[PDB]
Amino acid sequence: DSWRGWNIHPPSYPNGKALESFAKEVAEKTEGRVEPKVYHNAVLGDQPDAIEQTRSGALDFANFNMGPMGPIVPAANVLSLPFIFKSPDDMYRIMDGEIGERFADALAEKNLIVLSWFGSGARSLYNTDHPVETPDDVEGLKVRVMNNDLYVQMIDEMGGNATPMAYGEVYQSLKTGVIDGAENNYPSYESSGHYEVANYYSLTEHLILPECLCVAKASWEELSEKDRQAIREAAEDAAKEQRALWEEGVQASKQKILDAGVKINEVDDKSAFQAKMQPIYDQFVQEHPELESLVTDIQDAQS
Ligand SMILES: O=C(O)[C@H]1O[C@@H](O)[C@H](O)[C@@H](O)[C@@H]1O
Ligand SMILES: [Cl-]
Ligand SMILES: [Cl-]
Repeated sequence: DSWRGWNIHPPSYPNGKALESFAKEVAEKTEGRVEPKVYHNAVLGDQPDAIEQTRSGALDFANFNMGPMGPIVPAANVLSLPFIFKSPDDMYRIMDGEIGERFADALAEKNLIVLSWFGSGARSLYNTDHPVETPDDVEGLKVRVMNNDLYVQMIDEMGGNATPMAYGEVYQSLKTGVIDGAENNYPSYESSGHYEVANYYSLTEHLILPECLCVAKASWEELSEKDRQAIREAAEDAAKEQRALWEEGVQASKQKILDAGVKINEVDDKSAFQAKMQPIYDQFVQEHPELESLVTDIQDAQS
């Protein structure tokens, strides 16, 4: 069983190393019956297209951010509500409990089998013009977002205007002035080179998104129980590794961007940004009353 897998990041990124460890452990633990290979840098497609190829069984496994999953799996959109998690540690705690299984079940209905959860820190605004200290500083900024309408609503409510765009296109768009900014965690802001062209990083920390390590349902269904169990074990090992590497990477990436002269600032009052997101939550629970208890259960877990 040859398996092809997808990663958007470079091979040396925390997620990349963890997926290479996964591939190696799978081959060993299945005695060569399943032999995964990871293709990095999104060479097999942009994230929405890779999601579709994995759902249809054309790709066997992947590491997907739950952000672009929202338009495909309704429950996953809960994770894209701005500020729904107070910190990465709260996200890990919640996703590692019974609530995380609700999201795995929802993905399975759309042909994706979640084996473990990777972290992706906290996404913050960066731009080419000035520090963002209050929401009014976002006025006039054209900010790239991922492919989920909630992010357009998010930027618009903060005061700016948004444009959905593939991750691979962002560097050149910033360089040429087509966009003024984008938003991401420390390791992506650094790895991608965006920090070289957008020198202001303002810690809005507005999205804390899980990422899955998942397998195509069609590929999963070809396996014996023994090999399913082996691959589960390999994925749990890979997630523990990824999370440890992740924190080391946040530290290393911050040092690199500081050394390069990036201007990092805290926002005056994060609660001022959070208050402006209220209409997004209102509209969401009105549209999706069947998801309301998922939203309130996550909120209640962080009182
Ligand atoms: O902004 C993006 O598109 C990227 O953001 C990173 O944080 C996620 O790890 C990666 O999956 C996304 O493709
Ligand atoms: Cl981060
Ligand atoms: Cl993409």
